[PDB]
Amino acid sequence: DTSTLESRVGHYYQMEDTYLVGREKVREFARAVQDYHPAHWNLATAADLGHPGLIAPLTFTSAPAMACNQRMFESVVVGYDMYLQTEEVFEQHRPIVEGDELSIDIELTSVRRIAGRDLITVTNTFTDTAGEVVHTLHTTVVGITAEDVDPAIRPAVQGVMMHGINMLGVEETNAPYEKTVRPEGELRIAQGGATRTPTSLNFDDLKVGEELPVHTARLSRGDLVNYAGVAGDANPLHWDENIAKLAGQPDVIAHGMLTMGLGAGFVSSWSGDPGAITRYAVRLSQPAVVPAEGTEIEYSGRIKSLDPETRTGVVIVAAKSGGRKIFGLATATIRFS
Amino acid sequence: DTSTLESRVGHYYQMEDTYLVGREKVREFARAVQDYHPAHWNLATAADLGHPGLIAPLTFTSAPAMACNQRMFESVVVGYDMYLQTEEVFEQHRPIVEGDELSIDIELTSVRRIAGRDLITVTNTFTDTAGEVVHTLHTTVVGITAEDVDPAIRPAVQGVMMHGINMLGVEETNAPYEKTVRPEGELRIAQGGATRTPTSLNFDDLKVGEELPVHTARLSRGDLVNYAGVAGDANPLHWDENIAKLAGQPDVIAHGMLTMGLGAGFVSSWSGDPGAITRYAVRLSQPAVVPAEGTEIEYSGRIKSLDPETRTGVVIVAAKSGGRKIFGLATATIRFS
Repeated sequence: DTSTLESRVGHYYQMEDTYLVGREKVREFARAVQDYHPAHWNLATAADLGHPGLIAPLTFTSAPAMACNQRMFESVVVGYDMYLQTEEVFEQHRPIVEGDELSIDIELTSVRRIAGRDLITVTNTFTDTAGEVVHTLHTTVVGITAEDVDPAIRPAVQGVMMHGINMLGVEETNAPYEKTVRPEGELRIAQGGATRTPTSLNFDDLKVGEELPVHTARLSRGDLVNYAGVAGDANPLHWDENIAKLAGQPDVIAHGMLTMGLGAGFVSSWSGDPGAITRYAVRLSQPAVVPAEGTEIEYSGRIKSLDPETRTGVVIVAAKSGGRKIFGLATATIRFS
Repeated sequence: DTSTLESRVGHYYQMEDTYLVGREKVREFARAVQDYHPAHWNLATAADLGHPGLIAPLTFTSAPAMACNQRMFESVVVGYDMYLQTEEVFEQHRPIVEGDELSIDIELTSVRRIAGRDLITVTNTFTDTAGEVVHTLHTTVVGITAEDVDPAIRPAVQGVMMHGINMLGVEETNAPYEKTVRPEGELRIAQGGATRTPTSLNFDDLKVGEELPVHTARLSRGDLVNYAGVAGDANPLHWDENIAKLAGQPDVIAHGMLTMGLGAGFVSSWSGDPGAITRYAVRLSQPAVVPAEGTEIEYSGRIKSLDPETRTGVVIVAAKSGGRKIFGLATATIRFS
């Protein structure tokens, strides 16, 4: 019997179709998170920096993962129709490049009951054509109940939800539920991120406690609408003020993933090499409210630790907006040159 | 002297960067226009249908063209900050396929003063790696003046406009104005669309006057938001109800290009072969209003003419929504089997 969410921990499935990383999509995603690092844009500079093509922004993986995760949240995670992102971890085992063809899987890797609530973590891995895991994504959400929101939210949402169907794996996606687990393991993690020469700041120029310069990002309703289409996030909390209020927010709120992407761009603008960020972990705090006049998010940070053996460091990243703390604890692990 | 819009007719520029057509973007665009023809989705079926990969939906070209056309409408077309799409023509000289790498140019091909108004036509051509024009796009807009709209629209628009910058050709895009024309011609038009074997309906099964079955498309605010990001259209008339009203509309309105894309999918669902539509010409009428509860657009059509020599026909396409006529005269020229 697998009637309970708790009993379904370990549920695993693979997408039948690969995901081909395209050059123009890399640029489009970079644009959507206001990331202008040349490695995401310019072929000649990407080559100068040792890449075989443009590399993806760190949080790019959120877009194909959300598509893959539809069955998990619709059919597998029973008990909830609505979710709130609380935490994300991005592991960049090697930089993803234009022309990568990735096999994506989905695993319900934990369900934890905390303060009457369920914290639900879904893990995706991205495997390349050499059969190596190039990226691991951990998404944690809390389950939201009917009692958390105005009942009027459901007809409102039905009224605005997009209609476009993802025809890929649409049969397997909508099949009846039955439990499946990950086959017996030994996955091979890509080592390229650890062995490549970083194009980041020189390790020896750094000190523990060094502050990153403060960066102000501007965020508008149009940024959110653009991100919704580019990243394939259909949730109207990010563009319908009425529905956002029915959900108990004071106005439209930014995608959690978007504020994380702006944070990754903040880190790579400072460090110099998007490919050198091997881990990025963000706990969210308060949502970033985006009114019709627009808002700002201020990113800041400092070096928490340095390791001279591996010439790596950990940076704490902070984000604040409209009088609110947007990030809780957030860190980036970075390889330096 | 080129101070006047009229004197600038013939203005021409090329994008420095090619545009690489990606497999997943083809799928994403198809999804955005609710087009589920297998040639846009399934690799094995696309092969069965004689294609070397997925082919693009007919109106796919609108997305890269809009990016290219930024300089034309911002810096070249002087006198107007705001435009209304009135007419489009798509010429599919051969079907665009995943992996195509296209060189795009931009030409101000006519400015016509009609009833105190300027009808402004901008033509794009898409040239492949064999130096052949595979697609020609003609976009006609009418110039909209400050007096056509509530003055409050400008601060409102400023408040919501997206920030993400297209770094490609950003220097040439923002350079001072100076007139340039198309070099001395002889362009080579791709003949593949004319010589390939169509996978459409058999010509001999058709009759002049035959009605296409009526199709109801559903359109929601979320469809429009998704299209805005997927197609890179930053205009808030398609997702901000306040700004739409300041623009004199009764509510949010659908992208003209989106209603045209739904029309192309309607035609190819009937004809059987998206690649067989060699020309698609649409004059718009009234905008499709999209309220918070959603709406419908009804597509209909009939065979206008048949040519047994080339085994082609012309179909008239009609579209109506919320009590309004959405299309004026609209036709598709189709090769039959």
